[PDB]
Amino acid sequence: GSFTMRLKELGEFGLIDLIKKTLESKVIGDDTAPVEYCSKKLLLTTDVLNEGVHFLRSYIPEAVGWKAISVNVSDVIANGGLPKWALISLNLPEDLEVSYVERFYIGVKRACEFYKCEVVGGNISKSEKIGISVFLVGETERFVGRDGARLGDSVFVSGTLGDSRAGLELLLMEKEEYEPFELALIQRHLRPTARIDYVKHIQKYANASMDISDGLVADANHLAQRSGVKIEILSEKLPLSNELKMYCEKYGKNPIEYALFGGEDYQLLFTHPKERWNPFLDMTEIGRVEEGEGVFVDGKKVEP
Amino acid sequence: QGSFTMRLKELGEFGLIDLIKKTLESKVIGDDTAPVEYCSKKLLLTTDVLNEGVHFLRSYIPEAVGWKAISVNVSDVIANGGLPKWALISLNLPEDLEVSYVERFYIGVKRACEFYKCEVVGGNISKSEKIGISVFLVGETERFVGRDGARLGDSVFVSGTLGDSRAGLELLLMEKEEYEPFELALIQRHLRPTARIDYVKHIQKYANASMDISDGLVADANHLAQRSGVKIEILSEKLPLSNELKMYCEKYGKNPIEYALFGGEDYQLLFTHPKERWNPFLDMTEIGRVEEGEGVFVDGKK
Ligand SMILES: Nc1ncnc2c1ncn2[C@@H]1O[C@H](COP(=O)(O)OP(=O)(O)OP(=O)(O)O)[C@@H](O)[C@H]1O
Ligand SMILES: Nc1ncnc2c1ncn2[C@@H]1O[C@H](COP(=O)(O)OP(=O)(O)OP(=O)(O)O)[C@@H](O)[C@H]1O
Ligand SMILES: [Mg+2]
Ligand SMILES: [Mg+2]
Ligand SMILES: [Mg+2]
Ligand SMILES: [Mg+2]
Ligand SMILES: [Mg+2]
Ligand SMILES: [Mg+2]
Ligand SMILES: [Mg+2]
Ligand SMILES: [Mg+2]
Repeated sequence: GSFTMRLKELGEFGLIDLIKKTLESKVIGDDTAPVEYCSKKLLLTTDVLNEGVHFLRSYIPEAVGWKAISVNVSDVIANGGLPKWALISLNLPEDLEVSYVERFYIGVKRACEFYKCEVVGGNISKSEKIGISVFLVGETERFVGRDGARLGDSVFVSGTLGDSRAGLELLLMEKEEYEPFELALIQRHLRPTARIDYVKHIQKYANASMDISDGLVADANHLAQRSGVKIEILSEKLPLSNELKMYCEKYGKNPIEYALFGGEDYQLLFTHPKERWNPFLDMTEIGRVEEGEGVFVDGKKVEP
Repeated sequence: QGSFTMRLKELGEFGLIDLIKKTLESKVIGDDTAPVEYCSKKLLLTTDVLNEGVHFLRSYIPEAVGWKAISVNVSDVIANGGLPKWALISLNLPEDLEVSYVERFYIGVKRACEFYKCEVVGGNISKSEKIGISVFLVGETERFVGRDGARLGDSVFVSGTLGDSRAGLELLLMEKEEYEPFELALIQRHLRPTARIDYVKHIQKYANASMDISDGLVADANHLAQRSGVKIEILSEKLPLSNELKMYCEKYGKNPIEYALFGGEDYQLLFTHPKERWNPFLDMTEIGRVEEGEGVFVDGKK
């Protein structure tokens, strides 16, 4: 060999840190990048779906299109904004079926119609495997990032956590037949829906907000860090779906571990005083913001 | 049973784009950028990609690839009459890659951004076999200029010179240990293209049709011709040639004319308007005219 520092040694976030320093950037750090424009703040963000990593060519295309758009809107919603325009960059092999690309865009069209945004352009490049890069532009009257959490705030999450991971694992079992609750979980993993119904709430009362893409514990660490505060979470407060409970029962798994470390749930994690709570939304208080460092669960500390 | 279903290779890049447009029932898709009405002005959205093994090699100076990544997207915005504001960079990276490669890439990206007065405000990092670079750029303009506004009688122009980038790449592929100064100037135009940000005002105020030359003059003229519903006629003898290019062709026995017509990645502008709107204080050259009909002609033939 020869020896020279490689990316695998720096870590995804150490690399981002370096990119930030080199660029001498100030906006880099949240789910979206807020820019000043016409008294409002436009929100720019991007996410990727790669074959062999986020999906397989065997997955139903329309669902992949839906997910592509959903995942980006999720970031925009999390920062208190509404999706407006999007571009889709595609890396495609010449052997892929035309109908695959067409069905994918039908799903894209469906999601855009649902979140009320629109794909206005994109790109095409030939490659080995399929690569999907989505760029989304949203807008808000008030940008809500990850460093505004206040001491005393309560910690909330939307819907249930852990579903996506169980669904993924079920997909991996490649079973010949799944029970209904299994199909529900699988569906939650394959076709997530961005919590666009929280936009007004987030844009109005949240001090800090972000979507949960990598898992509660891991994403809360990012939040606690930018806010320069501590966060106490209580296991028995974590919202668990019935299907998740049914899955853990059947496969001898612990529901709590899935709620804490399961990823790609695309729910929200935000903080504010308990009084701002809106019971019309399926939000659940799961912790609080104290002074200090790190993320704690039932008194014990844990990290990524 | 077997498969008799159409695959991409057979449909082609543009045939695929047409399907996507039809499927999305889109009206904006079609130009170098996507103009969207916002706050009384027009925001321009565009994206381009640079993949390892296709557009560049891991052995190319990283900072140059970083400069080019921003430049080709800014060139698109420039072609439709706008100025770059913000950009996102989505990176597909091999975990085995040297961290310095990534840092150097962003150094060139940084330089490009300070030069074109735009800013990279975010992006993405993903694991992959080969390096994949996808940049999203957002510009603004007080007047969008697509590829359909070409009027009859209009004169056809181009900026700078043509065919340099192709000589540059051919030189690069020779993997020589050393190059002559004129050869380096050529390699330079291929590796570090400079977007014609100096033509913004002109394009925004007096162009009927506009776009940048990315795939080559003839190839890109066609997109302009059919998109406007006219036929563009060009005179090869009026094509702008550089000394270094003519220099390269003589030394290697090449036809500099073919390079100006089919050479790609020059990133110069191709626009139309009446001869009268010509600004002598810019390096534009008249290469032909917009006449009624269809298709592209050069010295009579097509
Ligand atoms: N996957 C896609 N989805 C939606 N629109 C697309 C997609 N791919 C390309 N387009 C649109 O097709 C049109 C032409 O794209 P293309 O990349 O060829 O233009 P360009 O960027 O001008 O080309 P070059 O990069 O050679 O200049 C543009 O409007 C582009 O946004
Ligand atoms: N290649 C890059 N260049 C510049 N900034 C980047 C790049 N990649 C990521 N960033 C920025 O680093 C910060 C974190 O990126 P990251 O992908 O973690 O966003 P995210 O919201 O966590 O997405 P996800 O929900 O999928 O985890 C963001 O501000 C992002 O824009
Ligand atoms: Mg996120
Ligand atoms: Mg991301
Ligand atoms: Mg995300
Ligand atoms: Mg992530
Ligand atoms: Mg172009
Ligand atoms: Mg392109
Ligand atoms: Mg382009
Ligand atoms: Mg092209």
